[PDB]
Amino acid sequence: EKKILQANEVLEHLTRIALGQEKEQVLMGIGKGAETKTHVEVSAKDRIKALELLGKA
Amino acid sequence: KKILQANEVLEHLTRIALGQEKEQVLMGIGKGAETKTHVEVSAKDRIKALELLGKA
Amino acid sequence: KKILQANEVLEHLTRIALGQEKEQVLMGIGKGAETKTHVEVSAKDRIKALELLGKA
Amino acid sequence: KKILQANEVLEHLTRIALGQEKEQVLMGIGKGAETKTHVEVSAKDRIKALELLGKA
Amino acid sequence: INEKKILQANEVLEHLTRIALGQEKEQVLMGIGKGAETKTHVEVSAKDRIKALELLGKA
Amino acid sequence: KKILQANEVLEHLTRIALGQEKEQVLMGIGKGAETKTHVEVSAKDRIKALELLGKA
Amino acid sequence: KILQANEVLEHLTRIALGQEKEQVLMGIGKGAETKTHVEVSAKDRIKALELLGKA
Amino acid sequence: INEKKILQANEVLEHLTRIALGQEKEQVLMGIGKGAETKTHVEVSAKDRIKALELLGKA
Amino acid sequence: NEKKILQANEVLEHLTRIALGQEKEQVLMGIGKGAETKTHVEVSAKDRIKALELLGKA
Amino acid sequence: KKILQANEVLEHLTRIALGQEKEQVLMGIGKGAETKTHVEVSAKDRIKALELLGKA
Repeated sequence: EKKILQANEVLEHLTRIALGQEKEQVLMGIGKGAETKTHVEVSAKDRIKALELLGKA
Repeated sequence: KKILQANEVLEHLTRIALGQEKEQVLMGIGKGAETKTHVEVSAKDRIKALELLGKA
Repeated sequence: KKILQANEVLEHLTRIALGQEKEQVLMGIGKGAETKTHVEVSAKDRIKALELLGKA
Repeated sequence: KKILQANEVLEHLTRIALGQEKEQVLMGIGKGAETKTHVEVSAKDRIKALELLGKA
Repeated sequence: INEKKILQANEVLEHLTRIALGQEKEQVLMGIGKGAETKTHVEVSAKDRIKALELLGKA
Repeated sequence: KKILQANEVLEHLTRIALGQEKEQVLMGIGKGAETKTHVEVSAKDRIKALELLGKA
Repeated sequence: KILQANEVLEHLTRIALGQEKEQVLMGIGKGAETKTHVEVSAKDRIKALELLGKA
Repeated sequence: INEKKILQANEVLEHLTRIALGQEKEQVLMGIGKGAETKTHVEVSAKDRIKALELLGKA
Repeated sequence: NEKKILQANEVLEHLTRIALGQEKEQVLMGIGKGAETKTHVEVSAKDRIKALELLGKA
Repeated sequence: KKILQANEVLEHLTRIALGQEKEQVLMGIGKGAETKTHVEVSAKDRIKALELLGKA
């Protein structure tokens, strides 16, 4: 569906990030230079940006 | 030729923000050799898309 | 569908500032292999939280 | 000598934003050796294009 | 209702002071060999201490 | 001698934007050894040239 | 408990004068590292000079 | 090589122009194998050319 | 420790030393197989230019 | 205990802009060993010097 997020919906997604509920996909080494995809928790720097945006709203 | 309109810009930003998009990056396959693969758009990029959608 | 209220933003920033949070990172385990682990949030990120708390 | 006009700039940013453009990068093929290859334009760059498109 | 902790203005300054006075550490990954790492704590860096000092100067 | 004037600036940015230019980069040839080679101008740099062309 | 303006300037001065150190990781071979102290960098000392000049 | 020369306005723009037109190079370190490096010259990068162009447009 | 505060004039004298190429900074230098030693190197151009920028504004 | 005069700032900036200055860097000589060497000041730094001279 063609969807445009409205203001409250932006804040709901930002809230999930801030609360530590989201992950992101990165490459992880598995030996000798080979890598696999994996998910990690979203980093503090990103959570803080989400909080900073929430606090401005 | 296509110029994306203001609403079209917000729709693409939304796809990104909602985690529906990928980007192509290089992944190690061993001994320095790499291959092209797709990964999810990173949180930092999603947060940028959210930030712009909040300014809409 | 939660939206963090003003107080709740500051409470979260406080947890970070006070050194109570961690972040998940990749740590080398030899010859290119890595494992996920948690490390304390960095001083740079804590100081940003402190700066935000000082403005509030 | 050509100068890209207003509408032309937006046409080019649109191709980028839509995921239709590539860039040439260096990819490993083993033991330090690299080859030139094309990859999709990254999400960060698409986001910049979408931002510029949204502000015109 | 349980009122969770929000750091107060004086307390932000007290934490920044600890940092600026060189009394704080952060956890980093340190190399131990062959691509392997271990966790250790290091003194907060001069760059971070200067950011703290700057914020203290303005407060 | 030559000072580029405003239109000449826009002509050069136009070449960059249209993907007609290259830059010289160091490419790996094995075991740390490198060679000077040329690759297309990157999307980030093309987008900067587009941004500048749109502001004119 | 809280550094006041003058103590801030004293601390920035120490840094600007090249009297301060910071802890960093130094290689000791084969990927291993040890913690050591190094003089605070020129970039940092210049930031401190900049803040001192605006005092 | 006069050590006390000061560039005039038009000489600044002449120098930026040489950069923009791809006439200049910079000295960088290039790998020659097993960690050994040599000094070499490369063309000025597109990023630096674009900054020179931007400056010329701001004149 | 022996406390001191730099005055406006001392700020400029120390920037001038940097800008004139008279100062050094400590860095780590490789000595082989990943091992490093401390060494002193001249202050970099980028840092001398920032000093010159500040001196120019004063 | 010199303080650079305004003209002396510009003279120094001019040396850099004209390609006459060098900076000291570390250069690999093999197996991880490095040596101090001098290289020309980079284009990015020459361009900054140019920008500052242009504002004078």
